[PDB]
Amino acid sequence: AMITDPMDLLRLFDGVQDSTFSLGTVTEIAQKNLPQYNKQTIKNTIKEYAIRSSGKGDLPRKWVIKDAQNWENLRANAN
Repeated sequence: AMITDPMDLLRLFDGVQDSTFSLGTVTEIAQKNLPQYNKQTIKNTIKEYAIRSSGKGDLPRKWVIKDAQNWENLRANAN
């Protein structure tokens, strides 16, 4: 079960991208902006579309939305 509404995904991506936090924390922050969804749905959605860079730098360890093409498509529809 995942977030499915484009506008909601756009809100999720914006707060996930470049975040330096744990999954539990990024999830809880997101649930405040998206109060209708449960944590497991938000986690599922983050683990589907995002990835946590290991730095390995020196590093900030951060969240990246993987498919920049997709993010672009559904950023186009809303506008």
